[PDB]
Amino acid sequence: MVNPTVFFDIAVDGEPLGRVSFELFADKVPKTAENFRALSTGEKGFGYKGSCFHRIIPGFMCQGGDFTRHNGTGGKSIYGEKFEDENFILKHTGPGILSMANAGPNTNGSQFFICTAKTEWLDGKHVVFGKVKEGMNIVEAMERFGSRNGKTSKKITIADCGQLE
Repeated sequence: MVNPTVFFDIAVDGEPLGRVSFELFADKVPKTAENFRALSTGEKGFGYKGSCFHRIIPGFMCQGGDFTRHNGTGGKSIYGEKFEDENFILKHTGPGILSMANAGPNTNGSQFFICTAKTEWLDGKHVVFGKVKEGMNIVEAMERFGSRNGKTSKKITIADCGQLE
């Protein structure tokens, strides 16, 4: 079979780091993947090519993007507040793993966190539905510009994103 893939042009203060995609196992997590996909693809109806990153922990994991009604013109998980617990067929077995961190329990939303290291401490604490497709070098660069707490000096944002296949 074949799963959908989407890229995410990671920028740093205006300077694009390069290319960073993730292989979303829509086959195992279509309900969760369809979300990040429908958005990145734009089929969602509007999406949001930009987002913002201000929580990168070099040693545990990073952050994705959130938007609803904190700054304005927010959105959602292309299905209301969020969905329900789907499954964990893909347990964090190493770095470059994608998941959801919108809240945890029945809250896949779209607040993933680039797993920069097998997060076993979580143990089925979320829902995994992706994995660094290509350009891992980019994920390694960000870890260098991250603080051991969350915040960071540089501003990481998404310039462009869409389906690859």
